Amino acid sequence: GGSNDFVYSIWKGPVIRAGNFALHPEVVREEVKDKRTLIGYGRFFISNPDLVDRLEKGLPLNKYDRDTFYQMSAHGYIDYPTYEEALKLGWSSFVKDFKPQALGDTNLFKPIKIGNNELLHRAVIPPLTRMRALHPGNIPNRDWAVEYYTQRAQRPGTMIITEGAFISPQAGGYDNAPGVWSEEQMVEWTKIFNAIHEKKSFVWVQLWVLGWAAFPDNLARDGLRYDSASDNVFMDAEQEAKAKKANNPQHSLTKDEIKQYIKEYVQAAKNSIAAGADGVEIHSANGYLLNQFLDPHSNTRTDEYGGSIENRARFTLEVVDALVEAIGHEKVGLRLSPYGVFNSMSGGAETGIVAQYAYVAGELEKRAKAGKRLAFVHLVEPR
Ligand SMILES: Cc1cc2nc3c(=O)[nH]c(=O)nc-3n(C[C@H](O)[C@H](O)[C@H](O)COP(=O)(O)O)c2cc1C
Repeated sequence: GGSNDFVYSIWKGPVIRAGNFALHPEVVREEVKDKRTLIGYGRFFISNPDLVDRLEKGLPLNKYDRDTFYQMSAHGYIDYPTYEEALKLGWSSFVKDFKPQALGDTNLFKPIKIGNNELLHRAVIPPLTRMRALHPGNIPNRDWAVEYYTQRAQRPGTMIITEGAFISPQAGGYDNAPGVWSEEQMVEWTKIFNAIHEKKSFVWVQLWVLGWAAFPDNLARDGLRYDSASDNVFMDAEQEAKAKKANNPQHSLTKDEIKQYIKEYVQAAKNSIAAGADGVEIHSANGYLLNQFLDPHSNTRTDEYGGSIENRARFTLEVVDALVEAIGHEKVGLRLSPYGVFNSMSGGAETGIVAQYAYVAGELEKRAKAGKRLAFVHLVEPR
């Protein structure tokens, strides 16, 4: 009882759908009929570095392991084999009861242009947190990350959206998540961007700000604030306990701090493109700071950044405008999850959510008509 099709009735640019598309090619085949729709594959791009070639010819794919997702290891990260490599290792099988289809005839493999990049296929690599960044310093993995991103840039002209990169330590909270603010991170990021560029593929950076999803103890350790939209609403009992235990209560953002966050967004974007990135994506989904401001359950502010649909979307659009005026509208994308209830979001329960995100896409399209259209709009499917 939910759909993201309304965005198509409002936003007239490229739309990147993501979620539960790997094991359902009969759905993708219907969804690619729309000429401006791209498909992202999450888990099976971790499980298969050559997933694109397996989607073109209808090859069987490999099983993904749930335990190797957020674990620090080379295992289940860069050890996944190609099709031929999976054949040379014998079998005693791959996936279970599954019927693959060849989408090489569909619209998935006809070229399209997003931003300054010329995609030869419409298979997108969504942002994926692997939790393998070096701590401390939030440095991307020097031993594995380069190889990891290089393996999935196998198909020429493959759009890659990197994992959530903290625009600032203040936007941090995860010790195993890579950053973008410091030069030490920018060296490794430059190496990765080059490694992807040499394979004739493209790389996009997801700008990440945890919000209330951050770990209060990790922030109190570095003398940072545990902040959100409102200070009277919390995630859960654990996040509530960790805040008072570590003597770091949930902080309500003021104007100055918001402007600071925006400045950090701009600096993060310019630093990203200085390292050789194709563009940046604003993560306003999955119950993080921007999404926290968007969602009425998390946003109870009475000031300029809350109280209404126009006010709750002011932050996201502020970041959008800032980045557009910074690096250009062709290097800026947006990530949204209307029906996502992750990190204590409303989702389908709130009857006004569709109106909120319709307002978002509306403002976006209005800016698009003005001559400044974003490269794409990333959507997370209901599940
Ligand atoms: C291990 C893992 C990490 C993820 N990390 C992020 C993330 O950092 N940022 C984001 O926007 N989405 C993230 N996602 C969500 C993906 O963008 C995508 O929606 C998800 O993989 C579901 O796609 P699928 O069911 O087709 O595999 C993550 C998903 C997984 C499984």
